[PDB]
Amino acid sequence: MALPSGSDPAFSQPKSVLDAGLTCQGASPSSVSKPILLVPGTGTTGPQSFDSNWIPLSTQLGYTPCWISPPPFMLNDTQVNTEYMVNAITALYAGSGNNKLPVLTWSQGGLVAQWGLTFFPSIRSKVDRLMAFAPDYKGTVLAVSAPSVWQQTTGSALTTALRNAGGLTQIVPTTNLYSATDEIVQPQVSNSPLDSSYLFNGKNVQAQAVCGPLFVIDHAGSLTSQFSYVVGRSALRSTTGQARSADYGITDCNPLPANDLTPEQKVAAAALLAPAAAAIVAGPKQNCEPDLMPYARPFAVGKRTCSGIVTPLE
Repeated sequence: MALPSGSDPAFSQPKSVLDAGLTCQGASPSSVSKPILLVPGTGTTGPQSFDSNWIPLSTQLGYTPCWISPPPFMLNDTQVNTEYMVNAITALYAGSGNNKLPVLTWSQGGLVAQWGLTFFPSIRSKVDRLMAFAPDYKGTVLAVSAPSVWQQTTGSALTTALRNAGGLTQIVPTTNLYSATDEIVQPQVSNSPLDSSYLFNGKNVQAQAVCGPLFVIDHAGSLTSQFSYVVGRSALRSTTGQARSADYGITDCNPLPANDLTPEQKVAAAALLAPAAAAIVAGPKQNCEPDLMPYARPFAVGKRTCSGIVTPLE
């Protein structure tokens, strides 16, 4: 149960700017059948995260894939990245005739989704389910860095605020698929609430818990693998809004890119991380964590951000 209530916080960005960050495949968000919102990882645009995987895969499952691309490559303040997602849900809910829609994410995208659900009450009734691949709700433990990299560092003011506002418990029916061998997000090894991808009451699927302790998929493989596809398909189709254990097993433990992808898509899916690392190298960097927006500050009093130590808010 998330703590924030009442009106949504204001957006810092103009609506036209937020709208500009949203695209659907062969459709307008104003008029779309069975949309799915895809939220990308750090260092990528929507197409860079999903062209080689969930865009074609969700299409083949009968959805219209839509995505956001917060600039620059999800490297700015995670709070701003979230504005794009919240606006997108508002748009896609209305544009599909006031019908709930699923949200599917990679990496930071899951944190963004959960942040949005925690602090923007209006979208809680508009998101049908969340399917998060390698999310980093507790950040990661792995001299200037990107704004959103600060925020995704374990111990950050942002992850502190998410936790203290109730965001480590699922808000909509949620499936989290992740890997103990994740080379970007740790800790992920315990198959328990210690894991960064874990949400209380969520369907938390550590790949090694199903496939065995020596099964290996990395941060990108968590999104792209055939195993990941089978879990994702289950979560999307399920009447409970969560993946079901009966829908997948040891025979689905294929670590290679999803079977239904074209050879070209498979190659691109395998190389998913490279453009992200390049964007991070070349992107904005600073020596402090971005300030929390007013709505989040009450939940991280005592933490230090760029402007200083967060104090109680009247």
